[PDB]
Amino acid sequence: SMEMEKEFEQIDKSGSWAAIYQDIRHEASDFPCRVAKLPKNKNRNRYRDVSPFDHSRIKLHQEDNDYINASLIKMEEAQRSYILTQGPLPNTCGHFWEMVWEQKSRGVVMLNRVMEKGSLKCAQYWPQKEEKEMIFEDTNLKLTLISEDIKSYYTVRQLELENLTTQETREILHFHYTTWPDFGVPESPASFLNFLFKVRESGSASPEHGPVVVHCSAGIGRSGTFCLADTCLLLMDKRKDPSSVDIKKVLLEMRKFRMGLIQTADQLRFSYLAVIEGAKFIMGDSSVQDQWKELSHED
Ligand SMILES: O=C(O)C(=O)Nc1sc2c(c1C(=O)O)CCNC2
Ligand SMILES: [Cl-]
Ligand SMILES: [Cl-]
Ligand SMILES: [Cl-]
Ligand SMILES: [Cl-]
Ligand SMILES: [Cl-]
Repeated sequence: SMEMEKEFEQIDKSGSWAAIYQDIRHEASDFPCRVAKLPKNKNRNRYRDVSPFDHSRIKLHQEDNDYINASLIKMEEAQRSYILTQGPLPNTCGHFWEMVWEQKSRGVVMLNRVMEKGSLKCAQYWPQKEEKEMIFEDTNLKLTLISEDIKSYYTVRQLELENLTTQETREILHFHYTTWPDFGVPESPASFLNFLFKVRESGSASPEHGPVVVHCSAGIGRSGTFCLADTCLLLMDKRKDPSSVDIKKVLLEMRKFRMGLIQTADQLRFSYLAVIEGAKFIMGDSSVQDQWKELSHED
């Protein structure tokens, strides 16, 4: 087994996932969020305790107010960036697509549903019907649903985003994980990795494009889990060396760029499981990807 597998077993056998996770919260970076906290930005933040750091926040190219609750997670060694953002609010959906446009993102990963636990965790920021496109008047963008591929626990949407100022259009892919509970974990490593490899294979995360946008309700819990596993698998892939990947150290590196990434100890535990199971594909057993697809019951 791998070094992370033995560590996983030691932490399980001694029941210290809560302790290990609190250790991560204690060591995590603390940087100012002065812009997030400005009075004029109060209604641009979904949660008062979830803010982007000033040093890594995404600036909208607006002259009025450039603030969006969104962070550039720039993983230097992995050579991959992400934008993590909260679920857009009814007044920031225009800001959200403005950011996608200005950052040249081609992929949006959504890990939440619009309604969770009786609560509206995310605005309805993309059109649900081909014939009912959305126009964002404040930012001059048009958004059309082109097609969608609905599977049992996730949906992939092809969207067309148009800058109405210039009439340039871009295809944006929407990867929507629909069965991941807020503050919870996916039903299995298999269905998580099946989704993650769908995102990887789409070409959304190609460096020819801007960073993939990843969001949940707050942009930290499920978003941090997805991003930690993706980066750890990428690092393992570049090195073909599972042993060189220190998962906790990678999470602490990500938390330099946005607070609160991974919100429960069970999500941390799930991260390990996803990485340990994904390593089988990375290290040359490609049949495992077909096993994941079968186990995830996406039909
Ligand atoms: O959606 C996620 O995965 C996530 O991080 N959610 C978060 S993080 C977070 C909250 C929520 C929420 O959804 O209520 C509420 C206030 N504290 C922090
Ligand atoms: Cl202000
Ligand atoms: Cl939804
Ligand atoms: Cl509900
Ligand atoms: Cl909302
Ligand atoms: Cl935290």
